Amino acid sequence: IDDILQLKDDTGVITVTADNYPLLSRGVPGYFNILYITMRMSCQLCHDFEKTYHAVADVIRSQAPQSLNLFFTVDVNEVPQLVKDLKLQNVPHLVVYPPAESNKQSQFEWKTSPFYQYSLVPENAENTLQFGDFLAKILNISITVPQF
Repeated sequence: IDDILQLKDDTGVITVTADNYPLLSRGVPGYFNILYITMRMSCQLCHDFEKTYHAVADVIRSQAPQSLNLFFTVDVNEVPQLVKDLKLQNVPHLVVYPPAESNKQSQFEWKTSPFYQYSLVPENAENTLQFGDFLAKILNISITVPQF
């Protein structure tokens, strides 16, 4: 699965495409999947939380290097299957898939697997603290985001 890990762009975030979706949606054993479902005003919300998302991703990579998490970003306009699969009616969404239970790995997929969803609204679009706290609790890590 070193393949998937090496998909991390310069910011440590993995772009879901219509191609790698079937693969990525099956996740990585033991890895949390943090998935930002976006589209580039809901467009403004999408763009705003992008920065927050990356900020916290960076914080987590930096301060929780051991954490088994993968940050994904998906543009709903690039992978329509994800849209159908996740029954998406709008954007953005930030969902977090816990790793599948070892015994239920094969049945893991973003579309059927339970997930935490971060309440993403304009009021917290730029709140790295709240989002960091959200991931921190899920990832069971203690992080300090520069934000007061």
